[PDB]
Amino acid sequence: NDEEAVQVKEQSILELGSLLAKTGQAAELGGLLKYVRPFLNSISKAKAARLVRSL
Repeated sequence: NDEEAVQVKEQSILELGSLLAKTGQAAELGGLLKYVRPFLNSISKAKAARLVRSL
């Protein structure tokens, strides 16, 4: 279903954000929170707020 695609997409956001945190990227990782702005509206505010606090 779509929930699994959102789950693997979120773990791909933690994965790509982890690799960008390992490579020492600042503008890309800082702009990723602005890039995932429309994606956070497709799910609840709990996982969105937890992702904003995590990143």
